[PDB]
Amino acid sequence: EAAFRQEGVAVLLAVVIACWLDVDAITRVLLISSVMLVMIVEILNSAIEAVVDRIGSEYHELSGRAKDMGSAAVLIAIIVAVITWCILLWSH
Amino acid sequence: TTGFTRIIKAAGYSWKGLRAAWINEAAFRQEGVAVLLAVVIACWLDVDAITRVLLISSVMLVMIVEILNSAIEAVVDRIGSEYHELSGRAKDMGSAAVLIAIIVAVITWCILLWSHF
Amino acid sequence: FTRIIKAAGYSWKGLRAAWINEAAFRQEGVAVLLAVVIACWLDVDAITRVLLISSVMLVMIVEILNSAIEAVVDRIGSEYHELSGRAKDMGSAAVLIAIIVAVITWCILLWSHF
Repeated sequence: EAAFRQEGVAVLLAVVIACWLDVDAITRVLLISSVMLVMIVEILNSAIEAVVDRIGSEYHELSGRAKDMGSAAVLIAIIVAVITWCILLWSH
Repeated sequence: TTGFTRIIKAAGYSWKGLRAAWINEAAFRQEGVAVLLAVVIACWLDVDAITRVLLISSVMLVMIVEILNSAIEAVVDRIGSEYHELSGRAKDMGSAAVLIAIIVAVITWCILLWSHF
Repeated sequence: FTRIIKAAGYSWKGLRAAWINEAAFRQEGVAVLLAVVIACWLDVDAITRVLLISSVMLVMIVEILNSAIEAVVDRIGSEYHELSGRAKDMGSAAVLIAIIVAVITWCILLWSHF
C-alpha cells in the first residue's frame, strides 16, 4: 500500500523524531504511544476494508458506511496525534 | 499535488462517514456529549499538560473505539441482508470493547483527579 | 437508565463469550491483570501508573476487536474459500503493535523510575 507507506513514513519518523529529542520518558511514551495509536487503527481499517471486500459486488449504505466510518476512525486518531503532540510540545 | 489530492479525498470519506456514524445512530451522540464536555472540562480545569492529554486521550479514545463499533455493526448489518440468521457475538463483543475504554477513561480520570485533588 | 443498560448485559454476554469461546485470549488476559496489579504494587507517579495501565489496557481493548473481526469471518468463511484471509492477519498485526508499545512503554517508563 502506497498510502500506508505514506502514513508509515509519517509514523516511523515521528517515533524517531521523539527519540533524538531529549524529553521526559513519560512524554516520549506519550508521543510514541500517540503516533502508534494511529498505526493500530489504520491496520484495523485495512482489516475492515478487507472483510467488506470479501462479500458483495455492489454499493450499499451498509457497505460503504463501514469503509467511511473506518476512514473516519483513522482521522480521529491522527487528530489525537496532532493534538497530543501540540499540547505536549507547547510546554517546551 | 497529485500526492496531496489523495489526502483530501480521505477527509471527505471521513467526514461523510463520521456524519454517517453521527446521524444513523442515536447511541453515538450520547458518548459525544460525554466526550466533548469531558474534553472541554479537561481544558478549562488547570492541570499539567501531560495530565490534560491523559484525561483527553482517555476521553478521546473512548470515542475512537465507538466509531469502530459503528463500522462493525455496519458490516454485520450487511450480512443481515445476505444471510438470514445472525450470531450477534460481533455486536456483543463490539459493545464489550466500548465499555473497557470508558472504564479506562473513568479510571484514568479517577486516578488523575485523585492525585492532583 | 434502561435504554443503554442492555448493552452492559450485551458486554457481559459478549465478554463471557470472549473469555470462554476463545482459549488463546486468556494468555494476554492473564498477562494484563498481572501487569495492572504489578503497576499498582509499584510505588510510582500516578501519571506513570496511568501510562503503564493505559498502555496495557490498550492491548486489551484492541484484542477484543480482533475477536470481533474473527467472529465475522467465521459466519462468512463457514463453507466458502476466502482469498481475503488477511483480515484476521491484519487483526493479529494490530495486537502485536499494542504489545510492542506496552513493552516499549514499560521498558522506557521503568527505565526512568530506576
